[PDB]
Amino acid sequence: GAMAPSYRVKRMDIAKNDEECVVNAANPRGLPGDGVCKAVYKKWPESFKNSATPVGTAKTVMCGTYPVIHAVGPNFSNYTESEGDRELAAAYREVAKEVTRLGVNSVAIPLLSTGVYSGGKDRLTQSLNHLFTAMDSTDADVVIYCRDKEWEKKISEAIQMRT
Ligand SMILES: [Cl-]
Ligand SMILES: [Cl-]
Ligand SMILES: [Cl-]
Repeated sequence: GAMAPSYRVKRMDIAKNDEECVVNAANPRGLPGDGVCKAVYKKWPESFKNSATPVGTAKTVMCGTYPVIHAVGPNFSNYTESEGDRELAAAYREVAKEVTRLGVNSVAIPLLSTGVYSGGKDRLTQSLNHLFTAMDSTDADVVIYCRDKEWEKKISEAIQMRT
């Protein structure tokens, strides 16, 4: 575990993270996809061997010795708000299990279902709170990666609120 487990946020490409493992915002079919998923595919293409997994689950594939945790959030274009919320919560609980099993002291994580899977809605608070519910009982240093300057401020404020 980390000596004093923390949350941090950085506004940069998760493919250039400084953590002991990465969470991919994956699609269920293990396809190269777009956004975070395409950057992850470019950086760790070996990690996409048998990475396909259902919505609401996470599957880890090693790139050399570096673990890539493929976490499949719901596409809110297809799910009801209620079912989508349940699957989004589940994907993050499966991430917490994998981070614990791997014995890492740190993990880089994007906000699941906040991009092309958002169904056109702002889900920063919804996705971040599900992230907190899952990861609060783990002792890894969590580093959240985002690309928008306003999101970086909003994520930083939500972290500091609990401190
Ligand atoms: Cl960058
Ligand atoms: Cl997304
Ligand atoms: Cl963002």
